[PDB]
Amino acid sequence: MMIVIMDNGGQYVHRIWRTLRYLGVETKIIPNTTPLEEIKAMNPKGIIFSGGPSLENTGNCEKVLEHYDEFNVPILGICLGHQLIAKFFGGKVGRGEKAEYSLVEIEIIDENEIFKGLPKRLKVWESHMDEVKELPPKFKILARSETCPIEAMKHEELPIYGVQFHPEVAHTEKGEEILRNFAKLCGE
Ligand SMILES: [Cl-]
Repeated sequence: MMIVIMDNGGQYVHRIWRTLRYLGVETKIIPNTTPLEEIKAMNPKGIIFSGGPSLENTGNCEKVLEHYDEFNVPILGICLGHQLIAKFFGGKVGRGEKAEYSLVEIEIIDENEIFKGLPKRLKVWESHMDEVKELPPKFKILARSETCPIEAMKHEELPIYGVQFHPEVAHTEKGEEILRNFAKLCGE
């Protein structure tokens, strides 16, 4: 399917695209400020809200959520994208303890999907410069780490997913497979 990646300015955005391309998925990176009508014309079968340095630069990602019925496809937020989803849906985001990137062990408490067929525990590449501190209503925790309770989440009714870490970075164990599982929700 056509998976649209909304670029929030993050350093790893091109790795999202290259991973999907390796998997044979049709995908395009677009500016986060792309007008909604132009996004709709791309006929997205899925949308990814990429990482980026700041919640002050999320463009039309919240607008897509506001207009979710016009898209009605799976959405994955990565880091900033996970955080902006959490804020939109009524959770809380705040500064975390460790801003520097590192490999962190997570436990998947609900395989669901993005973690389908994968080990229960994974080492993932991530920062906690910011973090989802309080789960939005109508969401479920999918994964946690020793000190971060909400490493991944999903809406309980809609196919809207968030991960704090970067599956597009190869240091992340099974990162490619997480993105493949998401792509499979979108079709093919
Ligand atoms: Cl990024």
